[PDB]
Formats: sequence, C-alpha cells, structure tokens
Amino acid sequence: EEVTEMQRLVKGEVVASTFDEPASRHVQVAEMVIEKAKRLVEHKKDVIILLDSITRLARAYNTVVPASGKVLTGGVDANALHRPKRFFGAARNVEEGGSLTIIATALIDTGSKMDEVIYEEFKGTGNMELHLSRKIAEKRVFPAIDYNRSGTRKEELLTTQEELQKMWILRKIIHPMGEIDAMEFLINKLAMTKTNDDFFEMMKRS
Amino acid sequence: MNLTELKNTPVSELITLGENMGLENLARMRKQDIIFAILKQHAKSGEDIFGDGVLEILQDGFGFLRSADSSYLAGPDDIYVSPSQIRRFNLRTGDTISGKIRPPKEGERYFALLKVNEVNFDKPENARNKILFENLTPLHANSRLRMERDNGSTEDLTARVLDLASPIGRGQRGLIVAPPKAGKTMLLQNIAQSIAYNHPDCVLMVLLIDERPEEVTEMQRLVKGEVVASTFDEPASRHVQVAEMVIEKAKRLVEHKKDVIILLDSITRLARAYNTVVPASGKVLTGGVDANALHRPKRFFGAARNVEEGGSLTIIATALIDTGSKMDEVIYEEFKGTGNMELHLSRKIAEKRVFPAIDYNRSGTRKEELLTTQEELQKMWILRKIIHPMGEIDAMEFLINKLAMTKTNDDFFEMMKRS
Amino acid sequence: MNLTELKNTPVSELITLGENMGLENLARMRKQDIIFAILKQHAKSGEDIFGDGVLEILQDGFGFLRSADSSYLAGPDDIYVSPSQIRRFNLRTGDTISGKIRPPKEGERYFALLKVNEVNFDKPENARNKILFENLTPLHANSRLRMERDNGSTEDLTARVLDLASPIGRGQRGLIVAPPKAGKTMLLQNIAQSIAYNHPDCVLMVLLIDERP
Ligand SMILES: Nc1ncnc2c1ncn2[C@@H]1O[C@H](COP(=O)(O)OP(=O)(O)O)[C@@H](O)[C@H]1O
Ligand SMILES: Nc1ncnc2c1ncn2[C@@H]1O[C@H](COP(=O)(O)OP(=O)(O)O)[C@@H](O)[C@H]1O
Ligand SMILES: [Mg+2]
Ligand SMILES: [Mg+2]
Repeated sequence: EEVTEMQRLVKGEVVASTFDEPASRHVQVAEMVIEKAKRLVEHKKDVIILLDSITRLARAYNTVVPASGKVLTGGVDANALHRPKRFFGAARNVEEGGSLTIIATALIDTGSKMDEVIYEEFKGTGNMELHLSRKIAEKRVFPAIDYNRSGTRKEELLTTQEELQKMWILRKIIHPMGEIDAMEFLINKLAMTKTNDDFFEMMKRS
Repeated sequence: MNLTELKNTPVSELITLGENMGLENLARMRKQDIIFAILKQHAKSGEDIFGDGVLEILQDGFGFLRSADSSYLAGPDDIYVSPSQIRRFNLRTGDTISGKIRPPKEGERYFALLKVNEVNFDKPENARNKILFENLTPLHANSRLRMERDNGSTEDLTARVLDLASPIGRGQRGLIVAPPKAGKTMLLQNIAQSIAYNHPDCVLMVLLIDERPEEVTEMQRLVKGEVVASTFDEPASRHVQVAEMVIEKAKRLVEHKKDVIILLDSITRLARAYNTVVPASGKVLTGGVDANALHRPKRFFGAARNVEEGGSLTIIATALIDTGSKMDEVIYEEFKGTGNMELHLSRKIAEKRVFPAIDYNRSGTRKEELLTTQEELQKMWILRKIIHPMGEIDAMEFLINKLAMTKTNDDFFEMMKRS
Repeated sequence: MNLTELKNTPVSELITLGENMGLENLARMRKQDIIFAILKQHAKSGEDIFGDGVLEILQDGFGFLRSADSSYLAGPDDIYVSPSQIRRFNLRTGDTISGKIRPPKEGERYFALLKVNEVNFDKPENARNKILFENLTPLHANSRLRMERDNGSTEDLTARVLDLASPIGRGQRGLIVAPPKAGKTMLLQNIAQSIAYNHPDCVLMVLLIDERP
C-alpha cells in the first residue's frame, strides 16, 4: 500500500521492493537505481535519490553476501557493509557538470541489535544530519525535528551571506531551550509568518 | 448571551438557568465550571455569544481575557486569544477587549475570540494610535480631590480631618504609615466613599494583598467600583499576578485621558510577595530582602503621576510598621521619602479610642500650593502653627471637639481666627 | 538626518514622521525604539546620518555614546564605537563625540560610528593634546559668581541672602546641610536661575539621585 501512494504522489519514476520478495531482489533494485543514476550524471544531468531506508538496505546486503569468517556485533559482516557505503557514498557534486543527491533514512530505537550497529557505521558519513525525536512525535506536534541535533556541514555555499547569518542568530535562541519545546516555538512562529523571510525580520524585532 | 452578566448573576440563578437548558449536576460544581457548562450548551444551540475581559499576555505569546469578578484568576471560562490577534490588533497587557467569541473545538479547553469591536472602551483602530504611558511626561498634582462629604454624618470625622491633615489630588503618590490595629482598613473605606461620591467620574480601583476573605466581601459591597483581592491561602505567585494586572490596566486607562485611582493595601505585604517569587541574586540585605526584589514594587508604586497631556494615576498605599518583623521595617525604609504625601497614624492615639488616629504633626503633603487656593492654603498654615506646640496625643483630641461643633471645615477656619 | 534633534522632538512629531516614512505600530512602543525604527528606515534610503553622544568606555574595551536626553541610560539608539576608534583617537570616558554613523549591519543591534569630526566641541587633533585633569594644579576660588539678580522680585529674597551668608566663586566646593522638608529642592532652583542669568557662559549641570519623577 505504501508503494501505490508514493507512485500516485511523487512526480517521477518510483521503484520499490515489497517485503514478500526475497533478499536477492532488494539488492538488485538498489544496484539498478544507482547505476542508472550514475549514467545520467555523466550526461551533465541532476538526479535526486530518496532512499528509504538505508538500515533496511544493509539488511539485504548482509543476507546475500556470504560470511567471510569475521562477524561483528549484531551478526553483520564487515565486508557486508562495504557495499551500502559505496552506494551511499556515490552522492557528490560533479565539477564538470551535473550532480547526484542521495537522501536516506536511518532506523534507530527499533529494538533490534542489528539495526543500531548499522547506524554506527553511517554516523559521520553524511554531510547533512536530520534527527527526528520520538518524544516530539508522541506530542502530536509535527514535523518532529530535533533542531539542535539536526544540521548541515558547509552551509556557506548553499545560502547567501545575509540568509546564512540569519540562521546563526536563530540557533542562538533555540539552543538554550529544550528540544521538546524548541519545535513548538518554531511552529507558532512560522504559523503567523507567511514566508521564512518574514520570520527572519520578526526574530530581529525582539 | 453575554459573559459579562453571567458572572454578575448569583449562583442560585445560574443553577435555575442551567436546569431549563438540559444541564444536570451543577450545584456541586464551582461557579466557573457552571459558566463554562452553560456557555457550552448555549454555544451548540447556534446563537452568538459575546465576551469581555482583561488581556494577560503570557511569555509564550498567547494571552487570556481575565475577569475582574474572579479577581483576575485563571479559570476554565477565560477567553483564549491567539498571537495573530495581537499582531493584527497591537495589544498590550491590561487592555480591555470585548467582542464575539466562538465555541471551543475538540482539542482545546478554552473559548477563542472571533472578532474585536471594543478596545479599552474605544474603537480598535483608535486604540492603536494611543501614546504609551512611559512616554507621557509626569507633573505635580493640580486639581484637588475633595474629601469632605456633605451627606457625611458628624459621627465620623475622618473625611474632614484628611482635608486638614493632607489634601490629595489627581496623580498623587501618597503613602499611609500605620501600626497594626490602628484603623487603616476602614480608613481607606472613608476615602473610597469620598472619591466615589465627590468624583464619580474617576475610576476607583481597590487592591488587597494577603487579606482575609471576610475583608474582601465588605470592600466589594461598600466600594463603588471594581475591587480585586488575593486571600492569604493563595500562593505568593498569585499576589504578584494580581498587582501586575491592576497596574497594567490602570496605565492603559491613563493613555485614554482617563483618571484612575488605586487604593493599594498593603505595600509592605506586596513587597513580601515579590521577595519570595524573585530568585536570590547573591546579595542579601538586612531582613533577607534582596535589593533587586524591592525594585519591582518601587516601579509599581512610582507609576503614580499626573500626565501633562491628560489623565492622571493616583496610588495610595498603606505601610505596616511596628509589626514585630524585621523584614517589614526594612521595606518601609526604602519607601520613606518616595512619596509626596505622608499620612502617619499613631498607635497610642488609637488605643485611646479617639478616631481618626492621625498624627497631625508628622502627616503632611508636599507642594500643596497647587491643590488648595490662596486663602485655603494659608488658613492651614495658621492651624499648624497652633497644633505643633501641643502634643500629638492631644492634638487629635483638640481637632475632634473643634470639628464636632463646626458643620463644615470652612466654619472651622473662621472659628480659629476668632481666638 | 541628525540624532540630536530627533530626541528633542516630542513623541507626537515622531509618530507623524514615522508614518509618512512607511512605518506602522509606533505609538505603542517606547521613544527609544521609535528613534531606532525611524533611523533604520532612513538608513536604508541612502542619505547620510549624523549622531552625537557622550562616550562611556566599558571594561571590555568598546564604548557607547550615551545621550543626555535619556539621562545617560543605555538604549537601542546608542552609538557603538569599536576599540579601534579609541586607539586612533585617544579618548576617555565622558568625551563628547559627534560625527557620521553607519547603519547597523546584520548580527549587530547598535549603530556604529563612521568618522569623528568633533571631540569635546573641538577638532579631534587638538583634543589629543589636552592636559589631563589630574595634572592640573588646584587653587582657591578667585572670581565670585554673583547671586543677586536685578530682575528678581522682592517676593523671594533667597538669592540676596546667599550673597550675605556665603558668597560662591568658580571652583568652589560648597556643601549644603539641611533637614528634610527645609526647602532645599527649590533652594538649588534659585541658584540655577542666578547662575544661568548672571553667568550664561558657565556650563550648568544638575544631578539628581533617587528623585521623584
Ligand atoms: N473612624 C473611626 N471611627 C470609629 N472607630 C474606628 C475608626 N477607625 C478605626 N476604628 C476602630 O478600629 C477597629 C478596626 O481597626 P482595623 O481597621 O482593623 O485596623 P487594622 O486594619 O490596622 O487592623 C474597629 O473596631 C473600630 O472601632
Ligand atoms: N524661598 C522660599 N519661598 C517660599 N517658600 C519656600 C521657599 N523655600 C522653601 N519654601 C517652602 O518649602 C516647601 C518645599 O520644600 P522642599 O524644597 O520640598 O524641601 P525638601 O527638598 O527638603 O523636601 C514649599 O511648600 C515652599 O512653600
Ligand atoms: Mg486591616
Ligand atoms: Mg526635595
């Protein structure tokens, strides 16, 4: 059911693998997408991949890849995680032309030992971090985003000089307060502002 | 239909009103819950519901419309206003907002304001252009508030003595100093009656801090104006909240060229609440009162002034002395020369069963030339010339017999010149 | 254009001035905030903005230009001066600085001083060579400050009595001893009027501590 709504909503081609399909199918789909994405990049074209989820993808690679004699914590082989890292690490900005953007979701606090060890290997491998808080979600306040923990690296290039420094003062007043009420503070402030630009000038007012 | 009259109606009428609307089990609930239940049942009928209250902006951003009937106490019937209304309608704390309200939808427990059609008893558009109270230039009192009542019986001469002791005008910042059980509670009652009778136009507000529940009821039944109070059982955080609400409301009325009189009781008790709520800053003075703790009451007390542009704010407070507490006397030291009017009551006069127990020699007012006329002012000077030599205990007794035989203070003046 | 006259203008004129410039919701704000809002809107127009104030060097190193209108109270409209200006222009606390100011760039909430063209009502170069007050040799008062006013009415003889009681001269360090409610408040008023009238050249400063509004 999740696949059908994604196809009907996303304005682009969507591929998926149901749970009933074997593990060898999940790796095949992942390999096909990344290879197709790389070819488009070679033609000076921008391709964006919304991977979901990196934790589940590593499970498929662990099952299909035979054991090499070395077993880490949780039963994940070291060589097993090599393939997802290469797939995930393919995202880059090409100087010659084009780009490849990969966004993946990592599952934590799922109650499985195998899931948390995978997240450890993918901790500092991404230049952008977006952490969602469970306790914020249960408060029925959305989006449940941990503003203090979430962030991006080397954001000077993305934003302008004025816009970048406007975010710094915003983080200066969100850091002291708790993360549970930090999102609630932004929700009401963004509700009364039509655009983010109007939100910036409102913060400077007080 | 309107929330204003529902609170004024007694509980017995509310029970009868609720029963015919289909409600049950209302007698055992609080009055605030009855109002909420009645409004909820009437809300689903379809008829529009109005409301009124005093805005209280919280630190989060959203405010509430407290009611003076409940002494500005938070309750289920309080009207909730989103920050959007504060944006479109520039409003501050203490503003009076009256307008239509909507029933609370599921997921909220407070009524919401639909539209605003009356701000501070004025059109909302005009209220946005009112000058802030701080920007107003203070001035000395000019017009005197007469304290002598023609209908007043000769049994109580307190009103007449106040005129001879220390006249009061609009914007005055007088302070009352009196030991416990010196008759200060009913001293303000005589002032409240005189202000209500002689000057019905002036807005009279009575503020009571840590007062007994029985004292509150008699003040409301006697004072011809809205009276707010906080009982001793209520926490310290409630006492400061009531004081902040009154002063903010008073300032807004001043901005509309309106005269408001506040009878604070008592400044000593008010400073106790501020000392408790304000965290210690590392510096402790004598008696355990922090220096920053007393900053807030001084700003509240010092707000009394006469506005050159228009309107006035008169604050009269009672200071407790000789109460046996070290913390009480140090507070009075900070408020010694901060008032332009001094009214000292003597304990030894009170125990002699002679009232009003006013120390004429110590009591007085500063810059009384503007309040009184040229003839009246100099008539008081000769009176003080013959009261100063005699003792303060017999000074009041001298005035009591002299004022008893004179119908009005004017007749008393000519009698003194006779001898 | 210049911050000096904006503070002198009443609040009513400031509201009218702000409205025609496109500002809204100014009546409910403080006078200091109105000045900052008016300057900010005028700053982005492009016209140069001047300023004046009294330097207050903090312990950190940077100072501010307080205004006598606000009784030297810290406010959003105070002009911020970096320690570099104190280096190039040797300045101390209490110096009067008047010059062009720049709009505050984002990340700062205070106006900054562009250039200095008047220090202590004098050229900045000449102010650097002034001898320090401590190095000056004190002396007894020589020239007497007359207290009797010809225009003064006979109703108030306070000015005349002061001449007979104790004459005052330039550099005098007199002290007044008086119990409360002895008429000391208006006693200084007679002195202030006499000094302003008889000696308009002398700079008169009145300092009040813990006084009623
Ligand atoms: N003007 C007055 N005339 C007659 N009695 C007075 C007067 N003022 C005070 N009293 C006496 O004072 C008593 C009440 O004092 P109270 O106001 O409670 O003092 P406090 O407020 O300091 O406790 C009453 O019993 C009353 O007899
Ligand atoms: N030169 C004077 N002529 C007439 N009245 C005076 C004079 N000096 C003082 N007073 C009287 O003193 C009173 C004000 O005293 P004030 O200056 O407030 O004393 P303090 O400053 O010690 O409180 C006024 O009511 C005024 O009548
Ligand atoms: Mg009492
Ligand atoms: Mg004085």
